[PDB]
Amino acid sequence: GMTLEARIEALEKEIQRLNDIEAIKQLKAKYFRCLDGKLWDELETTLSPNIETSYSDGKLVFHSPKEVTEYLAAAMPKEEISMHMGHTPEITIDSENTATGRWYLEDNLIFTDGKYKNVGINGGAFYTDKYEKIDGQWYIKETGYVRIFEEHFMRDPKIHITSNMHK
Amino acid sequence: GMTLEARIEALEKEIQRLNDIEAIKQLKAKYFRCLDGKLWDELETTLSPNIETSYSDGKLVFHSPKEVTEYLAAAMPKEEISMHMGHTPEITIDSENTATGRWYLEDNLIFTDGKYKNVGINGGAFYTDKYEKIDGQWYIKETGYVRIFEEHFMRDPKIHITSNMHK
Amino acid sequence: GMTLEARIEALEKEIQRLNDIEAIKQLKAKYFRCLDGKLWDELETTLSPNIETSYSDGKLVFHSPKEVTEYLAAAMPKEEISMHMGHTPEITIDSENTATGRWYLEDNLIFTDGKYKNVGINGGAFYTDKYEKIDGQWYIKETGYVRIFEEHFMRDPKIHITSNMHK
Ligand code: NA
Ligand SMILES: [Zn+2]
Repeated sequence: GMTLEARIEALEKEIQRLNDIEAIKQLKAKYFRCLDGKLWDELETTLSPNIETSYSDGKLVFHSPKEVTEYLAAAMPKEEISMHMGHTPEITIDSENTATGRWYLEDNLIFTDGKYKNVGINGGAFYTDKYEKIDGQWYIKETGYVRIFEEHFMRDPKIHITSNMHK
Repeated sequence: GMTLEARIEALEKEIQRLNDIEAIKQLKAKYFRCLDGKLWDELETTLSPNIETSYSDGKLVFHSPKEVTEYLAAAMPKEEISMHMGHTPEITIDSENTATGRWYLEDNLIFTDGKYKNVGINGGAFYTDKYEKIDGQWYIKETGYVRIFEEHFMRDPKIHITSNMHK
Repeated sequence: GMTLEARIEALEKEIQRLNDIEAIKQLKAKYFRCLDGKLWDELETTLSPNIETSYSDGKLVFHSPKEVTEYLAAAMPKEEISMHMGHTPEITIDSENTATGRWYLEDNLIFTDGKYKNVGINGGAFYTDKYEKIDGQWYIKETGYVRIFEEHFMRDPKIHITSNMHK
């Protein structure tokens, strides 16, 4: 049936897809690691320079990955321990340089100091991301979510936090 | 040594395996997303028409994916927030159209209304699934588990749930 | 441009990388499953015979996978329910037989009996592992971490544990 050339072409396309899926999984992994490590300069490298600006009365218009990370740093201050835990991705490669990804998030936040001292926040969400490939590298272009649930409460003050990377 | 044809054949087999593993990971991802989103019609599409009926005095015999989802809907009512979080899969492709998968589950359930209002249930489990491929698509054929642990308790009624997709 | 031989060689290298990444993901999955199942003999099979001995005044020098599992068994006794939950791996294949992996850990520990009866411990950590390939199989060579946070507390004694695989 098919020539060797045709069989090779098909393999090259299939492998490129698998390589792209794996790169996008590591991209999102790096995003969560840097977000929760508060490694803002490194986090910035996961964001597309063309990161999508979702339009709405009262929301911010971001002009750059740097502005996005300035917002995240303000939203995730030193006093806030965060864990953003990604599960069970569904990655679809839409074209040579675009992709979509679903991620199942669990998040746990603990405020250790300041106005929200001893507040805990837990929740879950289904994210839907868009990614884009620029010069052989994948970036996050747009990231949105539907909350499963979210809750807040006061932690028992007797809970002993014995390690905190942000201290 | 090997002819180009032989090297290509080997690549085609290896790539088919990786494609099948990735499809099975996205299959199980879709299962959890739809289960926790209570998207029962969509959940049904993840189940094999030949879904295995585990025989035991007092258990139900399912005749179709639809009957399985009717049971799940009764087991996971609107008043129950659920998170079924899959980790660290071990997927083995057993033949061209069959596979086995191990998944590490964490689950968190919260009842918001009705008889179990303010009950929380947490646990963990090791699942072992069987999958089957029909017309180029993977389906869940059988799904079983060993519980690591399970616990229940009354939640502090002062916990503020601020978002709930089921409301 | 490239000969068919060159295109095949490239595919073989790319596929070997993807196969190695998937094998390393299943390796770490098996590690967590056996650690939390307290399946010490099986856990041992995930560890390199050349498992790295991190040098420090007061620490143990391990001579074998078996000694490592003896330590883990002492550190994770029957009375301790553990869940070590791996997320969002970043696996890099460094050479034909070496690799590095980042994993995002959440851990939850519950003591059911003995000196720490009713103690809970929760936390998170970023692991950085080294792996090595011996006779076609990947093994864990070195495993280290930075804690995000760790906390301990007394559980409400009214929490009903209804299943425990270690009982
Ligand atoms: Na959790
Ligand atoms: Zn998790």
